[PDB]
Amino acid sequence: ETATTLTGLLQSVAKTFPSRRGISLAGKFDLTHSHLNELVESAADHLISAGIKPNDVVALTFPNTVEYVILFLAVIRVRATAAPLNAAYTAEEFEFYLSDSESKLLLTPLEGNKPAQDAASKLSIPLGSASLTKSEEETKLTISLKHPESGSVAKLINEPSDVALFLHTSGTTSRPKGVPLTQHNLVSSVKNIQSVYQLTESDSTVIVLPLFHVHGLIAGLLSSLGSGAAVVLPAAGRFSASTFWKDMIQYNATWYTAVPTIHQIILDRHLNNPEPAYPKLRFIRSCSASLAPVILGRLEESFGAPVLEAYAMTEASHLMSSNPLPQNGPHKAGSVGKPVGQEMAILDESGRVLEAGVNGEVCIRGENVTKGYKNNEAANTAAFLFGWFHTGDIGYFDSDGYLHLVGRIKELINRGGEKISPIEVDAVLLSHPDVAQAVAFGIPDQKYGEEIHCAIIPREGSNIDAEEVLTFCKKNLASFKVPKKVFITDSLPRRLVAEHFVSK
Ligand SMILES: Nc1ncnc2c1ncn2[C@@H]1O[C@H](COP(=O)(O)O)[C@@H](O)[C@H]1O
Repeated sequence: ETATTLTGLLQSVAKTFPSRRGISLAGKFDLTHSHLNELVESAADHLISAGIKPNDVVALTFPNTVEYVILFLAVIRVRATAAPLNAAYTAEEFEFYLSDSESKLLLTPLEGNKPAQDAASKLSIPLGSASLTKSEEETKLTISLKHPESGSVAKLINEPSDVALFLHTSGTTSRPKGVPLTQHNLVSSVKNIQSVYQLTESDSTVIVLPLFHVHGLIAGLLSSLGSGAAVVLPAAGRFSASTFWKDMIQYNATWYTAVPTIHQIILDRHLNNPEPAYPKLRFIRSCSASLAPVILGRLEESFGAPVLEAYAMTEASHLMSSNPLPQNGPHKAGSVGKPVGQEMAILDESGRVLEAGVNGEVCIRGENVTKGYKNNEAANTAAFLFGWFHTGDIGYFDSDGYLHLVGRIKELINRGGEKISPIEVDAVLLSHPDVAQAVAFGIPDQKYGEEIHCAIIPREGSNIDAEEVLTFCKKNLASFKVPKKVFITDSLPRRLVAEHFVSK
C-alpha cells in the first residue's frame, strides 16, 4: 500500500502511529500524529468555509511555529497550493510574490506582518491570522479572517497532479520564476529522503532552518512526519544556539540538518560552552552551500556523529544527491554523494553525457522534479533541453559515482545558503534615478561563503553616496540581498569587477 499523495502518506502515519509524538513546541507542549491530523482537518474545514477552492494559492508568512505546520498541511489537504514567503521581505518584494503567485488569501501570526499586510491591502488580497491556544481549558487553532466569506473535507480527494507547494527561484530575467511542486513531487522526495537516511517512527529532530525553504520544509518537517518521526520547533520560532542541545537531548533527537553557517555557530558554541555529554545521533546533515572539509572534520570529532553532505534545489523538491549512511557506503568530504531515487547526468552544451572526472552541467530526471516553471515556456525550453532538467550547477562524478560541485552556469550569490540574484539586485540599483549603470557581484566571505557587493556609475552631474544607494536597496530588497559595500567608479568593462574591487 504506497501513498500517491503527501496528504495520503501523512494520513497513513496518523492511522498507523496515532499515539506517537508528531510535532512539539520545545518546553511548552507535544502533539501526537493523530491530534495534529485532527487539527489539520479542522483548519482544512475553516479554509473551505473561507472560500478556498482547489488550485487557489494561500500565501503563508510565519516563523517556524506549529501554527505554520498546521495551515501548510491544511492548505494542501483542501487541494489548494501553499505559497510560503520569508517574513523578512519588504512591502515591494511581498507585493510581487503575492501578485505573481495569484495568492487569494494571506495568513500571518496574531502579531501580524505589516510589510506583507501593506502588499495584500494594495493587491486587494484577503487577510487572516492563525493562533494555536493549548491551555488546560481548551486546545484550538483560531483562524481570524479580517474579511470573512461565511458566517466538508470528505468529498475532497487529493490527486497526485495537484500543485501543493509554490516557491519562486532566480534565472537570467530579473523576474523570479514560479516553481509548482505537485502532491506527487513532495511524496516522491519524502520517500527518497526516508530511503537514503532510513528514517523511522523512532527518529526525532530539532528544526534549525526556515520552513519557507525546501531544506527545512521537505527534509526537516515533511520527511520526518511522512516517516512517522517526531519534529521539535524551538520556542524562539528560529534556530537558537543556547537552546539547541537542551532541545535535542530533552526530545531524544537522533539527527539534525543545517547549513555550514549554522554548523559553524554550533561548533564555536561547543568550544566556549561545552555540554557535559552529547546525544549519539545516527547522522548530522549539511546542504544548500558547500561544507568545508575542516568543518565536517570538526563536527564529527566534536559530536561523534557522521556528517553527510547533500545536494538539493527547489525545482527537484529538495533532495537530488546525498552521501549515504556509513552502513551503506562511505561519505567523501567536498562531495554531495550519489543520486537518490532519480537519474543524474553530466551534460555538455550539446547534451552529450560526459565521462567521469569531466566538468559539465549537473542535469536530473525523476518523479521529484517540477513539471515546469509556471506560465514560462521560455525558461522551460532552456531548463528541460534534451529531456533533462538543467540545475545551473557545474560538477563531475568520480570513479564511485559521487558528485562534486565545482562551479555555476547560472548567476547566483550563495550567502550562507540564502540565494541572491545579481540580476534582480541589478534591476533595483538601475531603477534608482541617479544610477546610470550598476553591477552587483559576489566575493568570498569567511562566514557566509559568498557575499554581495555592487559597483555603480552614477548619472553624470549627480553626487550620490553609498548611504543613499544602501537606504534605497533596503526599501526594495531583504537585508541579506542588499549589497554590503558600494564601489562608485568612473567606468565598467561579473567576474572582472569582483577580480578588481576584492580586498587582500
Ligand atoms: N552542498 C552544496 N554545496 C554547494 N552548493 C549547493 C549545495 N547544495 C545546494 N547548493 C546550491 O543550491 C542550489 C539550490 O538552491 P535552492 O533551490 O534555493 O535550494 C543548487 O543549484 C546549488 O547551486
